[PDB]
Amino acid sequence: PQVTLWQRPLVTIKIGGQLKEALLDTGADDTVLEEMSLPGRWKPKMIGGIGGFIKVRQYDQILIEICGHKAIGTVLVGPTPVNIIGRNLLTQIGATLNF
Amino acid sequence: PQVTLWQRPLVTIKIGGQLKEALLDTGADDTVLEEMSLPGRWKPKMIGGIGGFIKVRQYDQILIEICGHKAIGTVLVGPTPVNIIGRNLLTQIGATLNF
Ligand SMILES: O=C1N(Cc2ccc3ccccc3c2)[C@H](Cc2ccccc2)[C@H](O)[C@@H](O)[C@@H](Cc2ccccc2)N1Cc1ccc2ccccc2c1
Repeated sequence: PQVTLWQRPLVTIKIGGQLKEALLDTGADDTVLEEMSLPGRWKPKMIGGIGGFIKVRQYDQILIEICGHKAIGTVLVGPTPVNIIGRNLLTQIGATLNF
Repeated sequence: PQVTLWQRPLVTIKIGGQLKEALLDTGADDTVLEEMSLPGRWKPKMIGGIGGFIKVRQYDQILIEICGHKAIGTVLVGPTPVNIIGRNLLTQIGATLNF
């Protein structure tokens, strides 16, 4: 679809058997999810945003379905205020920005 | 232009007679520029990101030219690490997300 940006561009995802909604985010290099149970191992990472740094767990090869589109990739889980889909997964579902 | 997202979607903006590059950010509701001196009167506001919150000054009715398309709106200025064009202006320049 085409998303105009008068609304937050939110979409439904499934990950880990759970249903979430997440923001489509061109400024975010990677995907960050609020606190979740993910099957696997993880690495600690910190990322920085507007107000500072947060510590997240990196999990790799996680399957997500963003609308009816599957992508596999890295997901960071942490204390974000909002679930964010970033450019690592956006490229996989073929998203573009047009003006 | 159609921007694919294998690299950061950065564009050249002209604001207050200065030239700057800024990230096109669909996740961000508003536009936040790094400290820059920009003429007029303003209010303080606090915005929250990942990591937490920064105090910004906000100026309304600022002219921006974003990739050589004009718009006028609110610009927040404050200690952001990257200049962000958010939805408030993305909407005026007609941007859409497509997948
Ligand atoms: O903090 C934000 N980040 C950090 C971010 C997020 C995920 C990441 C994943 C991997 C690596 C880095 C990441 C960084 C990005 C902007 C940004 C990018 C790079 C450096 C600094 C900032 C994001 O693109 C932007 O939409 C929002 C996401 C968000 C939305 C809502 C609530 C929390 C976080 N803001 C706050 C942001 C940005 C601008 C705003 C303007 C007005 C009002 C609120 C604003 C909030």
